[PDB]
Amino acid sequence: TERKIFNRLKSVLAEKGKTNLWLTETLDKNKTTVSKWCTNDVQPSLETLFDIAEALNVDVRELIVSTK
Amino acid sequence: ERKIFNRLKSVLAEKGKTNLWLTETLDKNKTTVSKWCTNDVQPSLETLFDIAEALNVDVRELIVSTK
Repeated sequence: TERKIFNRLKSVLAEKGKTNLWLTETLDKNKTTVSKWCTNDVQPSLETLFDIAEALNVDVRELIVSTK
Repeated sequence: ERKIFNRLKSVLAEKGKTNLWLTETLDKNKTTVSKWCTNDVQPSLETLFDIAEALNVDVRELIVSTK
């Protein structure tokens, strides 16, 4: 696969009015870890995605790009 | 205390495919695929995308919905 884009965290954070700093603090994470999620450089684990979804109050499915 | 994160077993059943089919299609080990199906170990998000492509399903369907 040539796919580079797997998550849409950056978009969901924008929809919800939350910053990378907010997510970083809320989840007790390191700043670079969160940054690389948002740029699709490093993907969160599926368990982490559920934690993100809970923090943001969105269906976890919305954090992933559709392949329909 | 969530234990169930994926719907792989359910989607395989929907699509009429077996674990063995997935192991051969993706070149993975049986026990690895089994552990995904039983929600004992989760695949990476990238591997989830590979599984979705193999199954011709929206990757989102592989994950338990939280709303």
